Amino acid sequence: SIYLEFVDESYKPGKDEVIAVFRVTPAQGISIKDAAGRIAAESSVGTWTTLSVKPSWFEKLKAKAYRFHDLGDGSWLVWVAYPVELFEEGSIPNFASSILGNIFGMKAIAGLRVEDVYFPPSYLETFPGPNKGIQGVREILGIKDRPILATVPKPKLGYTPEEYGRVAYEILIGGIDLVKDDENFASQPFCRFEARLKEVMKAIDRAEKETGERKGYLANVTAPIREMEKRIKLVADYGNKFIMIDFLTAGWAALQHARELAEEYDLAIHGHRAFHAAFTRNPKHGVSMFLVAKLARMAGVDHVHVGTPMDAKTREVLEHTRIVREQYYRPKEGDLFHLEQPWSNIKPVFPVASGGLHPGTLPEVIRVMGKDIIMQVGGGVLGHPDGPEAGARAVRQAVEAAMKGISLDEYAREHRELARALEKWGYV
Amino acid sequence: SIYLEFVDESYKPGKDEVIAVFRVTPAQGISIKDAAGRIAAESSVGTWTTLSVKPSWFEKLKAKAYRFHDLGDGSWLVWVAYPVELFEEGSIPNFASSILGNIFGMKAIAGLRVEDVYFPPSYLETFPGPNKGIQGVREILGIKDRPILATVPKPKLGYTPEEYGRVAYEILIGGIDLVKDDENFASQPFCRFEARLKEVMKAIDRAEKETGERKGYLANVTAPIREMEKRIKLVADYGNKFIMIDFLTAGWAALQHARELAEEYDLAIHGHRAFHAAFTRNPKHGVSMFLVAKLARMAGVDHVHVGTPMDAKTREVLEHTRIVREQYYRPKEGDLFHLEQPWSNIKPVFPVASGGLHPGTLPEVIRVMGKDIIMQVGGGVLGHPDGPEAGARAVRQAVEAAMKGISLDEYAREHRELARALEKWGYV
Ligand SMILES: [Ca+2]
Ligand SMILES: [Ca+2]
Repeated sequence: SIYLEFVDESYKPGKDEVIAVFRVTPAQGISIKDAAGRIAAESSVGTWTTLSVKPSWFEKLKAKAYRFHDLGDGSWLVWVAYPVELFEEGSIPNFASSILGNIFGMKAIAGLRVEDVYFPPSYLETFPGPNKGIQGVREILGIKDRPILATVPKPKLGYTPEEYGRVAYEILIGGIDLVKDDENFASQPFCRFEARLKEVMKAIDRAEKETGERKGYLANVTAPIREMEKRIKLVADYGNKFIMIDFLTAGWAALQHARELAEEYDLAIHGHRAFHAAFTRNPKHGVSMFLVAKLARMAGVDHVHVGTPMDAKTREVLEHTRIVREQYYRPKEGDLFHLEQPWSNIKPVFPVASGGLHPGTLPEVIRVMGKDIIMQVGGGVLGHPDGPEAGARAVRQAVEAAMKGISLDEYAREHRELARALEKWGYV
Repeated sequence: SIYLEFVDESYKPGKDEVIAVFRVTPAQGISIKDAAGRIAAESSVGTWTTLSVKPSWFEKLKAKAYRFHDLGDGSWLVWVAYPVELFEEGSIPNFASSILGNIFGMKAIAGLRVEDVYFPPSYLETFPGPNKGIQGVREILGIKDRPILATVPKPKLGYTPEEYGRVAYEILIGGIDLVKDDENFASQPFCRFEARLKEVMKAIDRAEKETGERKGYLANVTAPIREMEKRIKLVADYGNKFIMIDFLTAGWAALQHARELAEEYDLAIHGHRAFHAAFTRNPKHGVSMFLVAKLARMAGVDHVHVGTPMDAKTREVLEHTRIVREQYYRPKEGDLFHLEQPWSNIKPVFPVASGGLHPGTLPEVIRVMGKDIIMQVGGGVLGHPDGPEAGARAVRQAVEAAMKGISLDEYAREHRELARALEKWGYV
């Protein structure tokens, strides 16, 4: 009832307020209006009973639930408007402590999903966004139009530095553009970061000299802050242009710090989203992957995985790619789960596609997700009957057929490596 | 079927392997053994089809599901043993990328909850643990035996530095030991960190000089890394002994970095767990708060909130307090959801109790949770009919009755401030 003060369905936020859309399942006995005012109060200025010193900014900073949509299943969409003065400039941690913070554990709530957040220009521009973006990564690699290709070794762990370096050579030499560490590679004793990086950067130099094509390494710098700082400088000192960071397990502050060092050292960042599915799977509680991707783009990844691609989940993968690549995102008519979002001064991000992609499947992914993607094509490459070099060539020929508008069956007659890819795995 | 290679119910891990216990709900059509081998493979060395360079460490690094317990509801407990060479020394991010990483989003899994992880001594000792612990915080405050008391201002936001400083004075002057920022206080423009800290540290100096009692400020340094570093030094330069960090919204690497600066500057750390309920609420998917508390103690908080306290949730709050305070945690007989854990070389943590605590309720919380706690007693203090000074005195008298073994009704006859606390709120 003190919480009615935070609800106002006659309010109209301007374009200059932060807007959150929540999917709210009130606990038993709690009305949606009650739950919504508690969410608005807890994620902004709290409450007071008696005032022993005036807070001159309380009514100014207060958030308002101004709009309700009954989903007919026990949950509601609630829009909450937030004054921008609630948030510290350029700080993802402070944003998350408000809108992604205690509200998830309140007793009045049986489920709370944060679906999307609209950031106004004055707040959005306090964040750097990607250092390089799609166009800067294409320029690093010299790849004008086609999708870029990446491969993680198999197995993901178990190689000494010497062994890992020979594995990378075969991958790059046949046409893959980026060799990628897996998410749990860091600097374990069996393969320390520096000794591993030397062996891969020697493999890159050979492959560039023989192919004529630039190559890069998505080196995993996930680490406590001081160790990450050293590893980012070692990557830079070896002439590599990319770092990878597990931004949910190292954390948002680590990602924003890596983004500052990327500025200093002229690097691109691959953001790995490991841990996201602990809280992005349940449609009734947690954070949508859509919003995690939007925050990753603000914080400054240049690449981010959007999940796997007609049905509801494919529709949402398509919304993920739109929110990370577009300069002006607009929800389709009647879609209440996302908000309109201009991205003035924030470069687009490369969506990463992955999930058992073989040469046969690549044209359809490119037609559906567009050419501005990174495809991770591990199984298709390392599992080719003629070895990984031929495997990377098959993927490149498959991509070539898609760029040239040629049927795969037709292309796979003057192209040996691809021919056996279609033989072995077909159109999966 | 390649995944049978990671299951072995005849295996007996030594005391020197990391052990995880997962609650696994296989997807439709997937057997538990299949799901369990996929979890073990994905959280360790992955798989391979053909080998183009030998991984000399694959079979050595491989994790094994060695034990199954059917919960009779569609989910199983699965124990997985992990060689310690999988993990980078002292790195919570690398640990999380393995055991808290991609396994949550695998298609074979309909739910995956990480219930607990046993850390062997050789791995556990690569982490610093608390800088101060219970005993070091008691020595900072000069509080030998009783619970320590903390208060967050109301409202949690809206005060200028000048206004916030007068609010803190009244809190400390009447007997509260620690004034605490709320989780979303950082350095917003209406109340910047430095100007706020000056006003509170002047309030502390007055209160210590008038009461004779040491006081402290849990200053929220949650921020991008460079801003946090400056704020931790400003806290230290002003002679304050505490920092607070939202360790899930700033992230694990930020917490471990704050722990190194606390070493340098001789500070204690209050860890705020905002965001945890996005993934610790669902018993079928996510991470138990028990394990989050264990990782917080390893990473080095000195205080951590354990959630609110006979039934199942109270039992678990009691297990939370045991895992953060004990030197040798042992599950009760037949409890399969937790593992035995020695804490050699890791100081105990102060559990924090909170949740509408009034003077009437305090003795029961102290009898149930023990004297080695921090109680957050905001409403009881700021809402006292005679003002917050009297409110802090009522809480202290209530604590005094509990230490002295005196009934509250009896104590509240020669103690005015408390008398009205029992009048107003009673025994809630
Ligand atoms: Ca990825
Ligand atoms: Ca707390």
